[PDB]
Amino acid sequence: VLSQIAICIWVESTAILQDCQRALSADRYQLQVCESGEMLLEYAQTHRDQIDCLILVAANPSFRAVVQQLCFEGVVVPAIVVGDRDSEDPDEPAKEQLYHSAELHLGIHQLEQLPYQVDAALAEFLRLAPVETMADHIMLMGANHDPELSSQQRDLAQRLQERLGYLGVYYKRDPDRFLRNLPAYESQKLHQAMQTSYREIVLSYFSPNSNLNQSIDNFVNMAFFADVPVTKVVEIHMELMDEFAKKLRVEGRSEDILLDYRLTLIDVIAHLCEMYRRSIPR
Amino acid sequence: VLSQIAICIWVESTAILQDCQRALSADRYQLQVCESGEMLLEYAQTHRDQIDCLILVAANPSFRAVVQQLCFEGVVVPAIVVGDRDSEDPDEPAKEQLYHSAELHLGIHQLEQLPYQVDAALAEFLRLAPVETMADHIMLMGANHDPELSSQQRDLAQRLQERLGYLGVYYKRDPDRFLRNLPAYESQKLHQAMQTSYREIVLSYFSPNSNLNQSIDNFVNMAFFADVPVTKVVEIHMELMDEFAKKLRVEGRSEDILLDYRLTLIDVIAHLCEMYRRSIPR
Ligand SMILES: CC1=C(Br)C(=O)C(C(C)C)=C(Br)C1=O
Ligand SMILES: CC1=C(Br)C(=O)C(C(C)C)=C(Br)C1=O
Ligand SMILES: CC1=C(Br)C(=O)C(C(C)C)=C(Br)C1=O
Ligand SMILES: CC1=C(Br)C(=O)C(C(C)C)=C(Br)C1=O
Repeated sequence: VLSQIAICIWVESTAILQDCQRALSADRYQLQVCESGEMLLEYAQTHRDQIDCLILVAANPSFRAVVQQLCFEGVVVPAIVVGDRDSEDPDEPAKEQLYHSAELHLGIHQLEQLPYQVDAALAEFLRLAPVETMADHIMLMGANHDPELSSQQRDLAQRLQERLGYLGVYYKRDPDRFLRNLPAYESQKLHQAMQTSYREIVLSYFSPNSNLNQSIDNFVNMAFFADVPVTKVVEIHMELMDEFAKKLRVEGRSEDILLDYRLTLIDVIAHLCEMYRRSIPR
Repeated sequence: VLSQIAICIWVESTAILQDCQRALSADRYQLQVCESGEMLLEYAQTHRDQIDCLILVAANPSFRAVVQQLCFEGVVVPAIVVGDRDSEDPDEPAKEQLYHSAELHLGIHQLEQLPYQVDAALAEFLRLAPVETMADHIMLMGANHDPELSSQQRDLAQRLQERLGYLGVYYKRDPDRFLRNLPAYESQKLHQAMQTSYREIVLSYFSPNSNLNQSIDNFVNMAFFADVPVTKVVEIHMELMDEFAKKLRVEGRSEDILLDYRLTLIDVIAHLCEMYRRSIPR
């Protein structure tokens, strides 16, 4: 029970084309090949509601022009941009947005597992819609995009979600206790608690018989239910490494040993990851 | 408008009770305090369907006897055990499970974390229900519908989810394209592609201006949508580390720089974590 995926691709290199055709050989994928920018435009504006994912070679003649016209006509669909333009090393993935904010970037040699990248493009578009097109704007603002009616993106997304989404049950984490929603006092409090917990983890990490799994669980629970960005976990790890580095300096010990706790970090993050992963329904 | 949570706390210490009341002071938490084993057993029996979470102080008189009686009378609810039995000899970290398989352990100095750990305890119960009673199994199967009448649990579960669970849309990844479900040939192809990707990540990690982000995102996309566990990513990392070690040797270079690649691992796992974190709806 998985929907067909309507893929349209603007490609003018035969090698790239065949790479795509091979990767997307599964019956699930329906491929439209466009061999020129004008032909791509002609297909898009006449098949506006029949394109699930665009695959666009960035080096193709009049790329920015074609993309800009696409954005102006309101053809903003999930997309994979292959390579870059002949000045910024064409074979390699681009370092900035060319079409829109949910686009994926692939080098010409990262195409063998295209099914998974198509999954990623679709999902990311579904997550970010309405998407900031880096070709419709443009220096104006606005509030700061629009036509307010050009949010047919929403509609597209909705359509897509009927075919590529599925409902499932999740635990109602209280958004008021999310880190990003905490007032200063609470924020500071959670910060200190998480520091204390992580310090327990570090102190007992290399000790035998210490119930490591329990301390780690204690930290990870707070990280998960307060919806803490992984970077903040990293941040805590380093604040602790600083505390210990000062303690070691003062006591005349080498701080090199701190490198070992990189293994702790991995561990913790691993756990956090698996908590999110195993929480995905079905 | 938050769902009310019924907490029953068996505590015979003013300090502990105070910490609990302070941490769970919010209006959604409805606290019932039991100040003896008798009171706990009777309340638990007459209110078996009005307890969402138990909090049990492990140091309490005749603690084991009470928990065993809790099991005998069919009371199996989400739980947090606080401190250790003190019998010999800490008041903090409990090493073994003594009520059931879904219970959480909190130190008596960690009670300020209660709202998050209560969420964790409820969720962990919902995840493992019907849970494994400690005081019932000594074999590799007590357990399942022995007794059948302990479908109470399932009912409890379904009753909790209506107040603590919600429905949301998830992108439907293809299970047949998960790493573990692929035929060994497609499995090999995918493994190889992920190894290649990761090698790019390693080679370009400490290099300036390299498109490390696209590389990492590429890899992570493959890992997420093929639903690989973190152990698999670690596996890949080590397969690449062998290779690089071999190189560093037949070049005279020092291999204490392989240490630095732990950073890489962390990075990658972090990203994967974020990708899972971003995926939770609402
Ligand atoms: C907008 C635009 C134009 Br006019 C163009 O001529 C090219 C060529 C370098 C293929 C590219 Br690459 C491009 O993006
Ligand atoms: C002690 C304490 C901690 Br530690 C804490 O993390 C919070 C909220 C940020 C959940 C609150 Br409020 C609080 O009172
Ligand atoms: C600390 C402690 C120990 Br030593 C013990 O053996 C028991 C049994 C009566 C179950 C319980 Br009751 C208890 O709480
Ligand atoms: C630790 C670990 C976890 Br957690 C896991 O979910 C799996 C497979 C089910 C993908 C595997 Br294999 C594995 O090793």
